[PDB]
Amino acid sequence: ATAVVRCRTRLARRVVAAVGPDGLLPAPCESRVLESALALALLTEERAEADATARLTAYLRTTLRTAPPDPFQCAVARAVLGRKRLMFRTVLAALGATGFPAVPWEAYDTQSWLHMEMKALKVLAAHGTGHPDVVRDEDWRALLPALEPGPAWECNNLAQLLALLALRHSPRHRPALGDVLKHVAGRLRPDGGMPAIDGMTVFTTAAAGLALSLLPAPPACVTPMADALALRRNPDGGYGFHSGVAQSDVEDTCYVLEFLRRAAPDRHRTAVAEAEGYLLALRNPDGGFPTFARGTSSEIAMTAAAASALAHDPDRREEVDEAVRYVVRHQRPDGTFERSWSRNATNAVFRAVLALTGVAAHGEERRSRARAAERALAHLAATQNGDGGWGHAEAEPSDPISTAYAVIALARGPRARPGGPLDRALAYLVERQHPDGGYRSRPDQAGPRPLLYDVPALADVFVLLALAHAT
Ligand SMILES: CC(C)=CCC/C(C)=C\CC/C(C)=C\COP(=O)(O)OP(=O)(O)O
Ligand SMILES: [Mg+2]
Ligand SMILES: [Mg+2]
Repeated sequence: ATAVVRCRTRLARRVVAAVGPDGLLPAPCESRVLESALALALLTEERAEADATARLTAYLRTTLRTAPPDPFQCAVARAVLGRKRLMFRTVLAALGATGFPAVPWEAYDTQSWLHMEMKALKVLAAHGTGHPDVVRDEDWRALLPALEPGPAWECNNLAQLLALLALRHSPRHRPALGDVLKHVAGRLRPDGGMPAIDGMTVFTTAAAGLALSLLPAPPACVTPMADALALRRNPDGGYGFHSGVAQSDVEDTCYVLEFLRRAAPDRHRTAVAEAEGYLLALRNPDGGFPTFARGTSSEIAMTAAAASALAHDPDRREEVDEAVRYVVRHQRPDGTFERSWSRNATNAVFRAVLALTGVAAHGEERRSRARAAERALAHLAATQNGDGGWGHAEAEPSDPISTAYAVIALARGPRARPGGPLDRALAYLVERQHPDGGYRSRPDQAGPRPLLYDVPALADVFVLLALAHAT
């Protein structure tokens, strides 16, 4: 057929091959400078795990020299080798690089993940400013999961590392420190670094399952993939980003729900209904959806994702319509929406356009939604790079993941024409395919925002999702 279909075919073979017999696509996270630096600081202060601290030191020096991250992580690394503003400043102050914020202690009180990180930073600031008496027993109590053996609580190495840097100041918690330092030291990757998270296999398996389910003839492996996801659902009916993550989130749950609706709607009928229930219980009064917890602010990409995921059930048409109306209201004067968990402009455009064009609509609302979708697709056309791709921002060089999101959106516009934006984007993706069938991309996932972390398995998965939508 076409060079695009040949590309799609080679990539689908690669993704299918990567799925294991347990139904999961492995999705390890690369080493990250922030967690590596905090681990070095911790092990160094405790005079522990000499072999690991030397590997961490060499990892940080190499990375700073060859592939330096953002300026904040660079400053963290240099400090150890030699609300977000509150958190990041307090991290640097704990490492001796700047002064502690002169804020009331209540400034630190607040994710269950963010809550633990901010309590740990509160303790570090109390001790660092010479006021250890300020720390209350409820502050220490929040940190107790960091003393449990095994992988980090919620697969979150930042939260455990900060908690342990705080807890090593408390005499009544130190008996438990030795054992957990051994398992922290045991997490180093082959390059000597500490990954941000244990992995992202639930998110990655769900997105890949969805992409495979959009192919003309989905592979047999979608069934064990669907099985592997459904048996990992949390009690509230939602999904976390990796095995062992108790805090469900809207983004993971929408990808799982979208996948199960296509590949296993009867086999996994109860998980499907529980995932819809999870989303509906989170819905905010304004018709939007938060990321984790009701009462926190609606977000555009989460609202669009939930609109599309719920649209399958005609019984939910009223909540879907209110979510799409929310998307229309929040479009910016230049046709864009607003980032978040992705650091590129194209992620929220792709979610918004799918919501604006999937939910069938007629009359005035059809015209309102069509105008919004056109402005967003026009923003993509206006910002497309000369090589046919998109970057993280309008003046950034193209990358396959940012381009994949734009392709998914453009596949909802008018048909590709020779030399048009969608045609040129697909040619860009065809040209970036590696001999082994895969894609390498700058990562787009952030957390804590805006700090990037790198799960390389996602590049293949999102490019396949784009090619499955566009063909
Ligand atoms: C599934 C995925 C694509 C959605 C992104 C959110 C997801 C559930 C994981 C984020 C990664 C996290 C473990 C690192 C800290 O992020 P953080 O949540 O603490 O970041 P924040 O402080 O800015 O809120
Ligand atoms: Mg956080
Ligand atoms: Mg975190």
